[PDB]
Amino acid sequence: WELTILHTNDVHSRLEQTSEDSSKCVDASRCMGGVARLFTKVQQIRRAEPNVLLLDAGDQYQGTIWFTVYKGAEVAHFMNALRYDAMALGNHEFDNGVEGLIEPLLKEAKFPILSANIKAKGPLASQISGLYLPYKVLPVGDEVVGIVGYTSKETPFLSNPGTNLVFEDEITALQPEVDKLKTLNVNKIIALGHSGFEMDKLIAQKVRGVDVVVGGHSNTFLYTGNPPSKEVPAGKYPFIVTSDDGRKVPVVQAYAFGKYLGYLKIEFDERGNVISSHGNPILLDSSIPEDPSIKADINKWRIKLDDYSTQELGKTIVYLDGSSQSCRFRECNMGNLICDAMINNNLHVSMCILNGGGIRSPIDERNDGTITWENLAAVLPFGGTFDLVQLKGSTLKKAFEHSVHRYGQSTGEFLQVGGIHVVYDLSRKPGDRVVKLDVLCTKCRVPSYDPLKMDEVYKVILPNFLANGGDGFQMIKDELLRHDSGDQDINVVSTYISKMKVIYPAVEGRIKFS
Amino acid sequence: WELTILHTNDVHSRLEQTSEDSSKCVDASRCMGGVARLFTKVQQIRRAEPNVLLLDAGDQYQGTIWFTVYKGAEVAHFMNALRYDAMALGNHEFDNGVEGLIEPLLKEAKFPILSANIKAKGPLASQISGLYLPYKVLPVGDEVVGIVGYTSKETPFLSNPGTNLVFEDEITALQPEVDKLKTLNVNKIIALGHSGFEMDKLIAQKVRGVDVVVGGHSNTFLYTGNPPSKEVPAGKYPFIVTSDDGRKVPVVQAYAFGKYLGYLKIEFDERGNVISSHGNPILLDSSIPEDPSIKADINKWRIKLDDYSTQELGKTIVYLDGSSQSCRFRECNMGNLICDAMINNNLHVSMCILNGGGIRSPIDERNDGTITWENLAAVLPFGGTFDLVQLKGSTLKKAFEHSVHRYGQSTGEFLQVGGIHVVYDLSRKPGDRVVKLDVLCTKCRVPSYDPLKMDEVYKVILPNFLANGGDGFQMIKDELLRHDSGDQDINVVSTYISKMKVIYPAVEGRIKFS
Ligand SMILES: C[C@H](Nc1cc(Cl)nc2c1cnn2[C@@H]1O[C@H](COP(=O)(O)CP(=O)(O)O)[C@@H](O)[C@H]1O)c1ccc(F)cc1
Ligand SMILES: C[C@H](Nc1cc(Cl)nc2c1cnn2[C@@H]1O[C@H](COP(=O)(O)CP(=O)(O)O)[C@@H](O)[C@H]1O)c1ccc(F)cc1
Ligand SMILES: [Ca+2]
Ligand SMILES: [Ca+2]
Ligand SMILES: [Zn+2]
Ligand SMILES: [Zn+2]
Ligand SMILES: [Zn+2]
Ligand SMILES: [Zn+2]
Repeated sequence: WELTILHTNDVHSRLEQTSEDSSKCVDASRCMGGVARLFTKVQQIRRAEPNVLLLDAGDQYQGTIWFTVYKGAEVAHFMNALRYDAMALGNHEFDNGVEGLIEPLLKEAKFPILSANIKAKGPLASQISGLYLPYKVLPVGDEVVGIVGYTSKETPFLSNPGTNLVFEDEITALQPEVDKLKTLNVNKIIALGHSGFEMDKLIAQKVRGVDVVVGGHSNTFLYTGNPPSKEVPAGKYPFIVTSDDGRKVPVVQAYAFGKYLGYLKIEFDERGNVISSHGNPILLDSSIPEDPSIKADINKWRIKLDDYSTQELGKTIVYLDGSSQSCRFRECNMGNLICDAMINNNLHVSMCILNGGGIRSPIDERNDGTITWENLAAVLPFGGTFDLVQLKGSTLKKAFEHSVHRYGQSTGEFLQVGGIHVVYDLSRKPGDRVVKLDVLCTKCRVPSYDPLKMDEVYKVILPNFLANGGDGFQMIKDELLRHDSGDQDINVVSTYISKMKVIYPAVEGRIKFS
Repeated sequence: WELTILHTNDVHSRLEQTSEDSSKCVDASRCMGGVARLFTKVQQIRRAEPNVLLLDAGDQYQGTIWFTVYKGAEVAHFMNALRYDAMALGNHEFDNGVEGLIEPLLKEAKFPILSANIKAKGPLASQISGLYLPYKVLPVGDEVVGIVGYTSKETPFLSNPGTNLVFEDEITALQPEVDKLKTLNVNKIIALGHSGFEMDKLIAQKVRGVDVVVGGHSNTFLYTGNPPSKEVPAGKYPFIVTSDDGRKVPVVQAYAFGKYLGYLKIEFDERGNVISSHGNPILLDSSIPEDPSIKADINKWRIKLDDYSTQELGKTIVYLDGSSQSCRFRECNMGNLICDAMINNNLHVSMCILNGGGIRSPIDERNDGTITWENLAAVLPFGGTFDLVQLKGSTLKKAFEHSVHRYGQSTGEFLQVGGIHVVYDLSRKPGDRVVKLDVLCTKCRVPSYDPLKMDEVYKVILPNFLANGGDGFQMIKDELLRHDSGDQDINVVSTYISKMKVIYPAVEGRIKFS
């Protein structure tokens, strides 16, 4: 018995087709993804194969002006039009609190929404009961397939789930659910969740009875053969994990932003044992036509959003590189721009720090340089604030050591800077990688760069996320000796662009490698 | 017979008292120089000593809004009110052409104006004849003192004297004039001129019959004992030169901007032999009251100039360091500001170069940060343009080698930069001091810094002065493969400040030393 798993993850409000970098579609002929193109490819596989499952591994919420305006009603609507079979809860599903998950998605979806490790407590327990499930048994032709859900335990440190939700360890919470399915004679079991590739592999290893792991969160790209685009594979597709009980468990993910549609074909026997598995993510490029019916509906919903592109806030003559392969690895000019908007809005305060992972999209300069509220909404979607903090030289030094402590894994904590010249030597031990740290003086008439002093105290502009110890920056949370709340992150960057009129941020050497 | 020489040089339109850096007087209680304070000290010496000469060694023209508006009529007026005895022609006396020297100064001055090495030719010869003199014999009590003038041969490469004026070698032109004075039994001879301290010393050495050299042009500060201000002495006051014929010849200069009044007391015998000489420049600080009559007249002339301070073009929250001790020696933030105003006005063009000597004044931030047309007029008084040029990598490399070829002598050619990261190793041979030269790419979507290539061609924004080979930049003149004239230098910097509203240029590491 053959099963075709079609899967998406970390779509992040990219309901419309995008450029290859996942920012707004400028050159339509080379545009990718979007739900209309996705609907065409799904329909094609559904005609060709009898046993198909369309699954989402979370983080449909947050990313573009679609979520800013419709707040998830678009997620429920277009995921229903595409006829998704199940969806696991992601951390961005809690960005608008539990209320913002319950009303526009949980109550509106025509498919089960899953998470076995999210437990409700207090006054919320009665309210959210039944709206999401730990598992769902789905009929697939003449057979039955069990789907178990999970969500990152990191969700309270990344989102706004509130005080009445407990995030248990995935493996601990999944084993009694899979055991329960085995007792009901459900011999075909999919773990569908949002915890990242490292967790996906451990679930595949330790959770007895799991046949396949369909994951997300870490935007992992997997491929067998020669990849079709810019994305570099982190492993073969599917990634094989040998479970503690000796089974070959396929582990899958399909990058992010709806650029690819994951496609895994599984061969099961009568007892639900995985005989074989093969496939690859399918690049949703312009070679696949967008569905005309879906595009017509997308275009109807577009009318309300056209108000966030009406006004040209300013222009860029440079590509604004806000991509994760740049901003989580090195100095990126989008990071320089935002840190310059931060320092300018507060002018003394000479220094700025900014987690690269907080930068959610690039902006393309080819559309006559035009920067709109919509272009900016994709770069900064969280609605955070840029705060003023006072830090010891030693604290700021520990933050920069933390910035590169696990360098190479595309992690969010890598800092973008303003009024700071940092030099890292990656060849050294984590916690001893900063080889130079020069800072811009405030207590001077002519601002110039001087070596940071451990026994000195500096005023840093940073997002509230970092001021509250986000991205594992516990030293900032624990050691800050002053914290003032500032202006809204999007309004800070918008006013600066308006004042500058024409912008051209460069990669200047604020961050260097030895 | 005792003679007191009171001398000024390179006053540069600083008719009003200034701050200690020579920019506009903000804090009146610690303000210096100006003609009113100078008049008080001169009057004091004139009461104390019977044989006094008040001399000017040139460059009264150019420097502040006083010259911009009155075009030299203020020079003639206040130099007459101070009762100057003689003045040697400087190169800035030719900034407004020969017409701009003849009409507001030559025809209006109540004292001889001298230069023995400036020779008139063509249609101008008949026009300028007698308006300036090669020498002047002046009665000083019961004795007679001969004063010979000279001007820098560099004047045609620094100013606008035109095609009908020949600048001969000073020593060649001075010897027949001094010889002529010796035949008329003038045994006391002063050489008063504008060629710089190195030339002043050679005239003292080689021109037989010269008793004293009163110079200018190089803003040389000389002192005996402990100096009273920021100015570092380049030698003792007077500087003694032993002439080829064995005489001890005192050589004097009194810095610039009317901050100091040079004071040299000479002891002559009956045959005009210099027995002894002593003195020092007198710091014209607030301890010397300004003359009330002169200040009243200065205040009358001020009314017309108050129109150039009426409008606040923008604000600075940083001291704008446009001083020669910074801009001719290292990266200065005034240079960064002007190079940023240049790149911004032309936006691809990523690179800017700017001779430090072209920056004529700092701007102080303490007057509520206020930048006016008057503040800017002192920084950029020449009315030049910022031009676009196309240069080979090899040409730009030779220009940067030329920038530091004679480093240490406060020379004008030291370049301020935009979109360029240069590293100099001064320990190396002149012409091989550039150890790193990184440039900002134009042919890229994300501008970043890359090592300059000799076989590449770049678009540089620079003042017309450098495009025409000024400051010995013959390689730019001879090798530029494109030259387009740009916008007026003051209007470029003014528009940028207006657009930015609040400015804070830093010393960023654009220029470094190894
Ligand atoms: C509480 C949260 N605050 C944030 C602010 C900022 Cl400035 N950055 C953030 C977060 C959260 N994550 N991040 C970065 O995103 C990275 C993770 O991104 P990914 O690897 O792509 C995997 P996900 O798609 O689940 O974020 C972190 O490492 C962080 O660098 C927030 C608040 C309000 C909202 F409406 C939405 C979210
Ligand atoms: C033809 C001249 N162009 C100039 C433009 C610029 Cl951008 N800079 C310049 C000059 C001349 N000199 N300089 C710098 O001044 C330095 C010399 O200054 P000082 O040592 O102080 C001794 P002086 O007071 O006689 O200038 C030179 O080395 C140069 O760096 C010009 C044109 C129009 C005018 F209304 C006035 C002058
Ligand atoms: Ca099974
Ligand atoms: Ca003599
Ligand atoms: Zn995600
Ligand atoms: Zn996630
Ligand atoms: Zn001068
Ligand atoms: Zn001069």
